[PDB]
Formats: sequence, structure tokens, C-alpha cells
Amino acid sequence: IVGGYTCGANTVPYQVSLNSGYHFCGGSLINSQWVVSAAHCYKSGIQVRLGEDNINVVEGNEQFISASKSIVHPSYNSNTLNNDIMLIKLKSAASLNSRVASISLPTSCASAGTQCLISGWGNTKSSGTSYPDVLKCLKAPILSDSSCKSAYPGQITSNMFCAGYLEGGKDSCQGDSGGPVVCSGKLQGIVSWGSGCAQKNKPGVYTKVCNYVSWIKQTIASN
Ligand SMILES: [Ca+2]
Repeated sequence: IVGGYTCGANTVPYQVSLNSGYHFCGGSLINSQWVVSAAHCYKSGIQVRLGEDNINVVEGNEQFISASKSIVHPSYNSNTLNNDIMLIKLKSAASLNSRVASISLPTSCASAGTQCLISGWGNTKSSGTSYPDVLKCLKAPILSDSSCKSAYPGQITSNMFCAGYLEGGKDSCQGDSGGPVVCSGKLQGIVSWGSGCAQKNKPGVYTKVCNYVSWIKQTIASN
């Protein structure tokens, strides 16, 4: 996250870190046994890390649980990033309390102008590189479909939305991918892509979660 703030330990209790020896992507806990992340975060050997603040220090609220199964969206296209969503089942159920909690799925999509909270352990610089140990946060609005498509001609599908600031300086970034965009207590987006980070006229592009709730529920129901 570029231009954000330190969330506070365990203030974002649905935020997970995906670990393959190191943090590589974010995710969101949507029930005791399932995580949603980006399909471009897929790899084998994932350990899900719940209850994290400092990803490099054991602070006492962690749960580390191996993935038993990963499911990339049937129609994921890694060239266009259309349908950039995946589900991860945990080998055992997480213990849910105030510091580790699931986030509600939307019953309704979000509109332009709604404020949202975006979080992760991604790069904090837009020129150059600095990866934080503790979770970083950004409050950002959803942008209109038209300003999204104007920023990124021929690249925005009905499964994508823009959020952030066209002026630059405040965005998600590398390492935040797969993590949450939560608006009025609902998981509305997944950190997906963008040209650079926090660049003028190049806002963040997010997977539109409300399009996927049917798929998510039926997948959980049968796995
Ligand atoms: Ca830790």
C-alpha cells in the first residue's frame, strides 16, 4: 500500500497472508475453512497465515494452516486478468474470535463514491521499493465505470472496477494482490492489477466480488 497508514494489530481480522516460505499475496477469510484471493496469486505449497500483524515476528494471535485445495475461477484469463479470483480451502477450520474473523460477502454490488478499506503488506513506495512488516491500510473510493475505462482503454471488463485517486500518491501495489477491498463491512473487491503503483491517472483495478458470490457459495457447498 502506497500512501496509507498502519492499520493497527489485528484491526483487519479477515486479512490473511499467503506464505510459500515468505509472504507473497493477501487474501480474505470468508468462513472458518475458506479464503478468497486473486487467481494470479495461485501456486502450490500455500500456507495461510491468519491473525497476522508483523509477518516477521510471532506476536501471539497467529494461526498457520496449510491449504488442502485451491480453485482458480473456471474462466480466469491470466493475459487480461479477467476473473482474477480463486478460492483456498484450509486443511482445518480456523478458530474465530475478535482478532480472526470472516468478512461478509456482498448481497449487492457497490457503487462509485462508496469509501472502502484496502489493506496489505505490499510495497509502500511508488518509485523504488520498501516492504513493511506490519499491515498497512488505505481508505479509498470506488471510481465510476467511465473514469475507470478512460484510465485503461480497452482493458476494463464487467468483472473489474477501479478504486483510488486519479491524482496519484495513494494506491495498493505489488504484494497487496489477492487482498481485500471492504465497503460498509462487505468484501467488494480483490486487489488485482494497475499500471505501476499510485501513478497519476492509473488507479487500482479490483476484481468485482459481487459478480462471483453465486460461484463462491456453490463451490463451498460442494467441496
Ligand atoms: Ca506475526
